[PDB]
Amino acid sequence: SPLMGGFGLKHPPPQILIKNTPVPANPSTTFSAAKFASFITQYSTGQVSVEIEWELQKENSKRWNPEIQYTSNYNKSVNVDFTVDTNGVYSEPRPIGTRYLTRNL
Amino acid sequence: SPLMGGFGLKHPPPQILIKNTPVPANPSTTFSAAKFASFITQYSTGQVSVEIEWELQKENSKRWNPEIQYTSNYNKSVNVDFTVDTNGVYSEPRPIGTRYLTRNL
Repeated sequence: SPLMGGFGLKHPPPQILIKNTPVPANPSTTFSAAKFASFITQYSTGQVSVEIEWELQKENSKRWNPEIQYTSNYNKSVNVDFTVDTNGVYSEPRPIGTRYLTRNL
Repeated sequence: SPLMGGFGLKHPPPQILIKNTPVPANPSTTFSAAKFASFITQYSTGQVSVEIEWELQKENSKRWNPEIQYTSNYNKSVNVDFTVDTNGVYSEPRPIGTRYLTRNL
């Protein structure tokens, strides 16, 4: 298991490597065997999509009393948590773990 | 709708009426046209089972931030809520409603 948490994979999802192809600028009309150092300055943009399918493991508990669950504070506040501000900046207020339900040993 | 809350039914679940059959005590060996007033004092006990099937209506919300949910207090206490005491007496600490999720108008 990875010590920062997560899924240890011998074959992880692969690296996806991307690069702008070099478009050279105006070459000299005489030949030079040196490599090109002058390129057209360019960048690229676009959209990227990732679609992961997850397999769930459902609770099968016979516990009587209710369990501790992650809830939002339903009191008045200036900013709603996990939303944007007045300046349009998204923020995350706290780290949300994943151990809220209970199982016996 | 019933004003104490619930399901208005023109044909509700029917009344289930139960009664111990009168077993008379020792009658006189001469006939008397009066009704019996002396019975063997008896009671009955047993088990009763009710099995209601409910139809659920699942949430289909596109809400981003988390919703208010009924949780148990996960702090230290003398008695766990909705359990028995040291004397074995079950209690309910508070009324639990049913409106915790949200839908738009």
